[PDB]
Amino acid sequence: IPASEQETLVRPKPLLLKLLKSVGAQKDTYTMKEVLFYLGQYIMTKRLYDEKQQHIVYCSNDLLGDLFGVPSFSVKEHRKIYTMIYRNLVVVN
Amino acid sequence: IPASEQETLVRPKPLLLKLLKSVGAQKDTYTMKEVLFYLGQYIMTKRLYDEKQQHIVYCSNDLLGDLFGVPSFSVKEHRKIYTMIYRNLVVVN
Ligand SMILES: C[C@@H](c1ccc(Cl)cc1)n1cnc(-c2ccccc2)c1-c1c(C(=O)Nc2cccnc2N2CCC(N3CCCOC3=O)CC2)[nH]c2cc(Cl)ccc12
Ligand SMILES: C[C@@H](c1ccc(Cl)cc1)n1cnc(-c2ccccc2)c1-c1c(C(=O)Nc2cccnc2N2CCC(N3CCCOC3=O)CC2)[nH]c2cc(Cl)ccc12
Repeated sequence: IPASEQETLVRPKPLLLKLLKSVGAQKDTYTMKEVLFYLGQYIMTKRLYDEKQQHIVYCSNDLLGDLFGVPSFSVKEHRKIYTMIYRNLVVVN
Repeated sequence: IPASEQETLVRPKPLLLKLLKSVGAQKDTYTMKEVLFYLGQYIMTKRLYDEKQQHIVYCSNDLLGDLFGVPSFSVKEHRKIYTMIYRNLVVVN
């Protein structure tokens, strides 16, 4: 399917869903951009980014660290982030 | 996104949508498989397939012929069919 005519939906696993809904999300399926929107909000509101180095997220004491399995990560490393998110998506076949 | 965790939706243009709804479809977005399900039904119910050569669809006197722009096509030629369907999908970006 041509990328222009195509809408792609993902279904977060229970823990990611609870996180997304904790910042105002209502539904069960999302585009990746929508998941990123809410994850961005979560990070901002819990002030997980380092004020001095605003590209590193420190999440070791937060549920995000559980979901992602790392104590911290760089927002500049997109593919790593997508990988971490994919681990929290329901296989729908 | 891993293909297993991914649901892809398309939005039929007005004429295809009217065709899909003419055979029981209710919604505005569909997976490709869902569009194919309803197109298959349309073809069966209007008996557009050739009883003697059941792989050729004759649609020149039908709205399907307008949508697809051909007087007939083979069901064995999948990529041609997908191409014809893509012309009837709303670009959603
Ligand atoms: C391109 C984007 C990103 C997308 C995809 C990927 Cl893979 C990576 C980055 N981005 C860039 N900086 C952050 C990001 C970075 C740090 C903390 C939070 C979000 C993000 C981000 C968003 C997001 O929706 N961003 C966004 C989208 C559109 C416009 N503007 C955006 N940003 C708002 C906060 C803004 N910001 C950052 C801290 C300093 O002040 C400030 O205004 C910096 C600009 N969502 C995320 C989810 C996670 Cl897990 C991690 C990072 C993000
Ligand atoms: C794999 C499939 C197809 C998919 C994708 C693509 Cl690209 C091409 C073929 N298929 C194969 N034969 C026809 C197809 C062929 C001719 C007429 C109508 C549908 C179709 C079909 C379906 C569909 O959903 N098929 C289907 C799906 C699942 C199980 N069984 C299925 N079929 C029911 C009618 C069945 N059949 C055909 C006539 C003789 O009696 C009979 O029982 C032959 C078996 N939808 C369509 C839409 C269009 Cl525009 C054109 C053809 C089809």
